Order: sequence, then C-alpha cells, then structure tokens
Amino acid sequence: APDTSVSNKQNFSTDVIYQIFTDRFSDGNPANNPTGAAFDGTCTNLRLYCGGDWQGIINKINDGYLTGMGVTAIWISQPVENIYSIINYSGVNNTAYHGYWARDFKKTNPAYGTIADFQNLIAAAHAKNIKVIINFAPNHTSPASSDQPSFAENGRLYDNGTLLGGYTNDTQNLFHHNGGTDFSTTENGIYKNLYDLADLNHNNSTVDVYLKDAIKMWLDLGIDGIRMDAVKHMPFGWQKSFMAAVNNYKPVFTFGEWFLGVNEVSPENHKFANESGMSLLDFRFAQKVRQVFRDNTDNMYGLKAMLEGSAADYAQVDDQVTFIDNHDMERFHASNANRRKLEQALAFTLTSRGVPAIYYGTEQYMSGGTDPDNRARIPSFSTSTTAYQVIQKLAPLRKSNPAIAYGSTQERWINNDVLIYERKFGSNVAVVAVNRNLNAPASISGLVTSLPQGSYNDVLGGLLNGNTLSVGSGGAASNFTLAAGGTAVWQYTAATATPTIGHVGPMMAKPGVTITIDGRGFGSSKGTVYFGTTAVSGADITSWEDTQIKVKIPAVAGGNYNIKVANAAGTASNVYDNFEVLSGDQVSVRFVVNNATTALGQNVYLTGSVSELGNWDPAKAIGPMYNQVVYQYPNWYYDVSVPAGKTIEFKFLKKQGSTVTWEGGSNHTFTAPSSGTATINVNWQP
Ligand SMILES: OC[C@H]1O[C@H](O[C@H]2[C@H](O)[C@@H](O)[C@@H](O[C@H]3[C@H](O)[C@@H](O)[C@@H](O[C@H]4[C@H](O)[C@@H](O)[C@@H](O[C@H]5[C@H](O)[C@@H](O)[C@@H](O[C@H]6[C@H](O)[C@@H](O)[C@@H](O[C@H]7[C@H](O)[C@@H](O)[C@H](O)O[C@@H]7CO)O[C@@H]6CO)O[C@@H]5CO)O[C@@H]4CO)O[C@@H]3CO)O[C@@H]2CO)[C@H](O)[C@@H](O)[C@@H]1O
Ligand SMILES: OC[C@H]1O[C@H](O[C@H]2[C@H](O)[C@@H](O)[C@@H](O[C@H]3[C@H](O)[C@@H](O)[C@@H](O[C@H]4[C@H](O)[C@@H](O)[C@H](O)O[C@@H]4CO)O[C@@H]3CO)O[C@@H]2CO)[C@H](O)[C@@H](O)[C@@H]1O
Ligand SMILES: OC[C@H]1O[C@H](O[C@H]2[C@H](O)[C@@H](O)[C@@H](O[C@H]3[C@H](O)[C@@H](O)[C@@H](O[C@H]4[C@H](O)[C@@H](O)[C@H](O)O[C@@H]4CO)O[C@@H]3CO)O[C@@H]2CO)[C@H](O)[C@@H](O)[C@@H]1O
Ligand SMILES: OC[C@H]1O[C@H](O[C@H]2[C@H](O)[C@@H](O)[C@@H](O)O[C@@H]2CO)[C@H](O)[C@@H](O)[C@@H]1O
Ligand SMILES: OC[C@H]1O[C@H](O)[C@H](O)[C@@H](O)[C@@H]1O
Ligand SMILES: [Ca+2]
Ligand SMILES: [Ca+2]
Ligand SMILES: [Ca+2]
Repeated sequence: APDTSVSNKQNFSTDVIYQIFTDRFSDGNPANNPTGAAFDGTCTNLRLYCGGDWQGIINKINDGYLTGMGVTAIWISQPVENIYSIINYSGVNNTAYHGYWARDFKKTNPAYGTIADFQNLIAAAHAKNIKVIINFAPNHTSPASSDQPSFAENGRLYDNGTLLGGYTNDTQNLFHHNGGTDFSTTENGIYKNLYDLADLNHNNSTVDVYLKDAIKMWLDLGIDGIRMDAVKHMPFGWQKSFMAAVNNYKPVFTFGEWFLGVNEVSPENHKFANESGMSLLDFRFAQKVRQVFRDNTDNMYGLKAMLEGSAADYAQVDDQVTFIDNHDMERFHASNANRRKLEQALAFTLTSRGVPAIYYGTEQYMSGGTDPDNRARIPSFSTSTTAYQVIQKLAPLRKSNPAIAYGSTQERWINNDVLIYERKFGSNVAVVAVNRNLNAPASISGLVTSLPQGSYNDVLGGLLNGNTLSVGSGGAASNFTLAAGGTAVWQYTAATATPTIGHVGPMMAKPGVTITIDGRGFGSSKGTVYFGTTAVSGADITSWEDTQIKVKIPAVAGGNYNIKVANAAGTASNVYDNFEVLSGDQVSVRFVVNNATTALGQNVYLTGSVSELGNWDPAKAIGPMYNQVVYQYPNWYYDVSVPAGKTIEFKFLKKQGSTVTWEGGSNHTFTAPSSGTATINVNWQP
C-alpha cells in the first residue's frame, strides 16, 4: 500500500487532522444523553454534557462534512469511562463531558457510546479513508479528596468493573499523595496532582501493567493513533516504557501534549520528543503563529526563526502536530477580527512541516475565550465559508505533493509582513507566499525558487487574493504584486529517480518489530534496508513499493541507528537518523541513590551497561535525576525504561555541564523484572 493509505498507522504527515471535542460536535444518539443536572441539550451551560457522541461523528463522516473539507484524520475526546459525578466548583456544576476524568480505562464513556459504537466509528472512518486518534490520559483518574471520600467518586479506579482502589485509604499507593503541583519545577509537576485530580503512581506495578493492558485493548479495536494527555506531568522514563509496550505490540502514531507559552523554547521538551518514543503537539509553532498572525507581537522574522530553530531542535520535526488553537486556548478567531488572519494561519499551517490539526469549528469562524468558552457546540456545518474552502483546497496537497508532507523548509523571500517559503522533497516542490499586512501590498522581485520554468496557478484559485506565478530559467520568478492579505500556493510534482526517505515510524522498537519507511523513488522491486552498517534484504522486508517499505528490525545491539535504503539497482537514499533499537521489551524501574552530595548546578545522573542507560557514555546518561518530592536530597531518584529481565551493571554520575565525577568502587548490579515495576535503592560509592 502507498504511504498515503488510510492503513498507514505510523505516518500522519500526509494527513490533516480534525480535532473533535466529542460532546460538542454532533449528538447522533439522543438516547445515550446524560440526564438531569448533568445535561443541557441547548448547550448553554458549557460545563455540562450537551450530547455530542460517536454516532454523531459517524453521521458527519457519512454525510460528507469532513471528507468535503479534505480531512483525512480525526482525534476524539478520551473514550474511556469517566466518573458520573456532577461536581459543584464554587457555585457551578461541572461534569466529565470533556472525558478527562477516567474511572475505567477498559470501558467506554456511555455518553459517547458503547464498544459497538466505537467499532462502528472505526469502520465508518476507515471506509472514508479517515484515520482515528484517541485521547488517552494515564496521568490521573478524577477529582478527589483523601480526607473527604464522599467528594465526587474519590478518584476511584476500576479494571473493567472491578474496583482497584480510591484516593482515600490508598494503602496500595495506586496514587500520589504529595499535594498539588505549583508548576515550579518539572519534578514538582510530575509527582504532585494536577488541580485536584488523583495522580496515578506508575511505579506501582498494578497501575503500570493495568495501563499498558488498557492501551492494548484500544489498539486491538483498530485505533490509528494516540494523543497522550499531560505528558510533561508523568515520569518520562515510564512514558518511554509505555511507548515501548505500544510499539513492541502494535505501533501507531503517538504524540503528547506538553504546553509551551509564548516565546518559550524548552530543551526538555525537545529531548522528550527526540527520545521518548512519541512526538509532541507543536506549541512552539502554534504560539509563534498566534504572535505573527493573531496578536501582532512578532513579525515574519520570528516566524522564520521558529521554522529554522524547530527544524534543528526536533530530530523528527515532521512528526510534530501543528495547530493554531485547541481545547485549552482561546480560539484563534477573535470576535472583532478580520477573518483573513484566521484564513492565512490556516493556509500556513496546512502547507507547513509536521502534522496539521484543525480544532473543530475553526472553519465556522467560532470565537471564544478560555475553557469552557472555547468549547461551544459547533454552530453549523456549512461548506460555504472561506475557511472551509481554504482547507478543502490545501488539505489534499499533503497527499498529492510529498514536498508538503516530508519536505524541508526554506525562506525564499521575507520582510516584516511577507514570508515566501519553499517546501522540497525529491523532485517535488511547493512555494507558499503570505502577506499578513491586510492594508499594504508588497512588490515581490528577486524571488528565486526550485520550481521548473513555467506558469503556475495559485492552488487557492485566488480565494485569498493569490496570483499566478511566472517562473523563468534558474527558477527566477517574474516581478509580481502580492496583494494586501494575499496568500498564494504554487506547486510542482514529478517522479523522483533517487530513493528518498521522507518518514520512518515507529522510531523506537525492539528487533523483530516491523517499521514503516515512506518516501519516493524506492522502485517496485525489493532493494536493501540499512540499520547503521547492517544490511537487511529478502524475506525480512515484508513488502516494498515505490512510496512505502515494511521491514523487520534486525537483531542488532540496542542503540541509535541511521536508516537508509537502496533500490534494486543499488542506488542509496538519504539518511534518516535517530532510530532507536531497544535491547528488548521494556519495564519501568525506579533508581534511588543515597547520599550523593552536590554543589549548586551539579546534578546526579545514571549510566549503565545497556543502551537504555547510554552504555557508559556520560553524554547519554539518564537524568538529571530528582531530589525533592518522592525522595529528598542528598538522595536522588528517577524512573527509567530498561530491558525486561536483563542483568544490568550501573553507576551514578555527578555532572556540572559536561564535567563528570564517577562513583568509585565496583559497578552496582541488578536484574530488571520480567514485567511490572521495581525499585533499586543503593548508596553513592565514593
Ligand atoms: O492534607 C491537606 C489536603 O490534601 C489534599 O488536598 C490537596 C489536593 O490533593 C491537591 O490536588 C491540591 O488541590 C488543589 C489544587 O492544587 C489547586 O490548584 C486548586 O484546584 C482548583 C483550581 O485552582 C480551580 O481552577 C478549579 O479547577 C478547574 C479548572 O480551572 C477548569 O479549567 C476545569 O479544568 C478541567 C478541564 O476543564 C478539563 O478539560 C481537564 O483539563 C485537561 C486539559 O484540557 C488538558 O489539555 C490537560 O493536558 O490536562 C487537563 C487534565 O486532564 O481537566 C481539568 C481538571 O479537572 O475544571 C477544574 C475543576 O473546577 O478547581 C480546582 C479544584 O478545587 O485547589 C485544589 C484544592 O485545594 O491541594 C489540596 C490541598 O493541599 C487532600 O485531598 C485533602 O483531603 C487534604 O485535606
Ligand atoms: O528549577 C529548580 C532548580 O533545578 C535545578 O537545581 C538543582 C541543582 O542544580 C542541583 O545542584 C541540586 O541542588 C542541590 C545542591 O547541589 C546542594 O548543594 C543543596 O543546595 C544547598 C546550597 O548548597 C546552599 O548554598 C543553600 O543555602 O542551601 C541549599 C539547600 O536547599 O541542595 C540542593 C537541592 O535542594 O538539585 C537542584 C534541584 O533540586 C537547577 O540547577 C536550578 O537552576 C533550578 O532553579
Ligand atoms: O567497553 C569498554 C569497557 O566497558 C566497560 O567498562 C565500563 C565500566 O564497567 C564502568 O564502571 C565505567 O568505568 C568508569 C569507572 O567506574 C570509574 O571509577 C572511572 O574509572 C577511573 C578510576 O576512578 C581512576 O582511579 C582511574 O585512574 O581511571 C579510571 C578511568 O580510566 O571512570 C570509568 C570510565 O572511564 O565505564 C566503563 C566504560 O568506559 C566494561 O566493564 C569493560 O570490561 C570494557 O573494557
Ligand atoms: O534574489 C535572491 C534573494 O531572494 C530573497 O531576497 C529578497 C529579500 O528577502 C527581500 O526582503 C528583498 O530585499 O528582496 C530580496 C531579493 O532581491 C532571499 O531572502 C535571499 O536570501 C536571496 O538571496
Ligand atoms: O498569554 C495567553 C495567551 O493569550 C492569547 O490567547 C495568545 O494568542 C496566546 O498566544 C497566549 O498564550
Ligand atoms: Ca448523545
Ligand atoms: Ca503525574
Ligand atoms: Ca532527523
């Protein structure tokens, strides 16, 4: 099957996602509507259930609203059963309409539908070439008070109906009891509660095994991707072991939500996306887009800086999920704002690198402040809005032109208000011109592109005042006027003679697992696949065609490898780096080191005899470790994904910058569990 097929669960770069807040999209089955005080059929009280469900999504899939827009993927509110409590927060009733208050990860939220409804949704979507992503929030259960068990459902967690435990009398330690986070430090935000939500303890074997079993159930139901909620708030090492569980079973595109504020560029965020096994919602992209197109707090130079910086900071920038707003931000379109601002932000996002995700209702020009005002019921299903047509014209390009899906990004013209950028992949090219200045045209002369000589029509057909482009020899464009608020898209596609890799997924798994290599120019005859210097050919290459290769990871030592392919004739492709071969199945183990004193700025790290611990290379040591919440300095701790059942030797390090101080004595040793978790507690050896 081609890289663009709906069956490709490992690659969403050729897709356009539609963010569906289930309860607020379409009530297709009034019969499963919550009743009484938990419901408001008029959807005036945005904190109660309005009725939106999966039958409704099925209907909008079948009547062409989404397909007519060029939408090829959707993500939905967490599907698992939530508490049924109607909580009164300072005079106002609140319900789990948002799906974030889980009580049973192995059952569905009856308000959204039954398991059968979910199966029907998966089927209906796939029949229309639409992939389905589910929100999954393993960080917590629901609102709770240990001193007041009668409050809500006490954060109780059930396993397919069987009560496991609640926040009160939590002798099993299924949850954390360290108060609420103030977001002062990453560690603080991980081992303390978000709001009053019962924080799950992933170091508890029951919890660990339970959540991994739960996600497998959903994987078996046919989901095509996972949107991990609040990933900045769970142990990064545990999440890696989680992604390993997913990838070593049935790999599907996964990304997490890690909020970044305006002007916030986070190295931790980059590292998580680069090493966790999942990508992230591109807040850095979203926030800059809002600054430039919405709030006028930066110009095109800032937009360019964001594009160049992110392409360098993210190992797989093409896996980051882009957007201009979502369920937590104020809607991009302000009540009194010119609609062209939203339309340009949309065109920009749809033609930029990554995986575009449009928040439901954006195309209907919905406005609204922060939660819950940004979650109003979609006002209409009109295909006649300009925004709807913008998506309709550009969304399909991610499928037809690989430059948009996998291409590099290069600025070709720029000033305060204008940015003309080029996407390029193999012989494919796309040039996008945007003039955010709604009052002043711009004279574009000296524009040089990779477009072959000829005349190119604006793919938007002048919808956003774009124009035709005339390209001479050398790719030099003839002088033209870019209209005020003008947005144009010119593109070119052609066969690629040389094997070219545009995407690989998953990027982390153990030997034997099948990975998907997408691109162009692979040829129809099986060639060769390389993991580092190791060559794979023949039977282990399950299938091979021009745009997609399915190949089993060879049994090489755990580590980071460069992926490359060669066609049947032996012509080698470009290198797709940063592929992590795991040493085997993974388990999350907590390492605790006692009496490791340090100077301010100096931190303790973990190193060991397996790639998962960096194979003794300090530059790849695990950490910086923590020393405040669960354990206190001079004791440090960290949760780490390590190969199950392996006997591992390790040591701790104290690092100040790249300067390293090693534990003295012999290596520490332990054997990781075959499943579940474990805690290894040792003393720092001088
Ligand atoms: O020994 C003493 C005492 O200890 C224990 O009590 C402590 C608690 O255990 C501990 O958690 C802590 O709780 C306090 C909080 O730290 C503090 O912040 C405060 O919480 C308030 C909050 O300030 C209020 O704003 C209000 O919260 C609202 C939100 O503002 C709304 O936006 C809404 O939210 C929900 C969203 O609508 C949902 O979409 C979803 O959000 C998700 C996002 O959409 C998603 O993008 C993101 O990634 O993840 C989010 C989560 O999935 O969920 C949101 C949360 O439900 O609604 C909430 C609810 O109104 O109210 C909270 C609660 O009052 O106050 C807390 C109480 O003090 O500190 C406690 C005391 O130290 C023991 O439990 C106790 O018995 C002991 O006596
Ligand atoms: O955002 C939170 C901060 O995180 C990081 O801080 C870590 C330090 O870099 C790391 O050295 C360690 O800090 C411990 C000190 O090493 C240790 O000496 C002692 O600190 C003493 C200090 O020496 C003394 O002068 C002062 O009077 O009392 C301190 C004790 O409170 O304990 C420190 C831990 O409590 O761990 C830190 C994380 O907990 C970032 O480096 C920092 O920039 C961030 O602000
Ligand atoms: O692959 C090559 C070798 O790999 C493994 O060796 C690793 C060790 O097992 C591991 O402990 C670590 O070694 C560090 C020491 O633990 C640490 O004490 C220090 O050693 C210093 C020593 O303190 C000092 O007295 C002496 O003068 O210099 C030593 C350094 O030369 O740093 C060590 C790291 O350099 O990392 C080793 C891999 O680098 C296998 O165990 C080994 O058999 C392989 O040959
Ligand atoms: O002609 C090559 C040149 O094109 C672009 O330069 C623009 C510049 O961005 C505009 O602001 C204005 O100064 O016109 C120039 C072309 O004459 C590229 O930005 C530049 O890198 C490239 O060399
Ligand atoms: O600062 C709070 C928020 O205000 C507005 O919604 C901006 O568009 C957004 O970028 C910012 O994060
Ligand atoms: Ca309903
Ligand atoms: Ca947590
Ligand atoms: Ca890369």
